Amino acid sequence: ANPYERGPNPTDALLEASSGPFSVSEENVSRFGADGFGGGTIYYPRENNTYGAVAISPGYTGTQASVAWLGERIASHGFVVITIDTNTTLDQPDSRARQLNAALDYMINDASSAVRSRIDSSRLAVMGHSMGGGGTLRLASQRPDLKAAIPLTPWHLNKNWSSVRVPTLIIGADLDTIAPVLTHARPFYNSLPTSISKAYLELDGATHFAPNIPNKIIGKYSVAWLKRFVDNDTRYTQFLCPGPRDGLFGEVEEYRSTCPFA
Ligand SMILES: [Ca+2]
Repeated sequence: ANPYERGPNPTDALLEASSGPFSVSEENVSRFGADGFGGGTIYYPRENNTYGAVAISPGYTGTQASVAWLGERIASHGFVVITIDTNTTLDQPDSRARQLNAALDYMINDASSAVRSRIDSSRLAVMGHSMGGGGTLRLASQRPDLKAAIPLTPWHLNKNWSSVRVPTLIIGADLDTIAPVLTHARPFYNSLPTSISKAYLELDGATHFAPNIPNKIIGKYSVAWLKRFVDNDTRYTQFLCPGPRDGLFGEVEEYRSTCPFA
């Protein structure tokens, strides 16, 4: 009885695959054409329906090519996704938060009818790598209307994210030297309220740049999080609770959550 469910019933193998079950088309946004951000690429499922919309920001000196694989993969599970370039490659996290917001507004208002016709504008999510993940936290902390937030190896000088009320999955990299989990990802997760839906997934043997190439674990749990909270799709709770295995032979260095989720 959930009107937001899309696609067949999930399995571990389906979420680890390099494509979800939807064929995908693309629409480009030029730098000049984009107000408030540096342009981007919108990926959308071809199959006629409305879907949640996601904006993804790269990090410092990063371009949309650094998150492109992940944007396309998420879209192939039934989402409209824009991977953005930023106004300049040196923009700081709080600027990237404004550009994430601009990108969502662009998809809803100024993209073509192929895109707008496929977006449920009431179901929006944000993601970002590094300073883009910092921008994800900042925007989520200002925007309780957002349905989900996924900071990937996030970087931010502010360590206190107690005002976030959005369901938030933080992915860290254990060997991160650029945004060390000791002083970024872990304090961020610890400052999120315990009353919200949240999770911390620390990749094993991973550098800061693990999100920038195809990664089955990042893909699987990013999609499961978006399905669970953008679509309210309880078929995906099984992957999040109790979640990935936490050690020898396991998927991840560590996993924490507020399971069970409301
Ligand atoms: Ca622009």
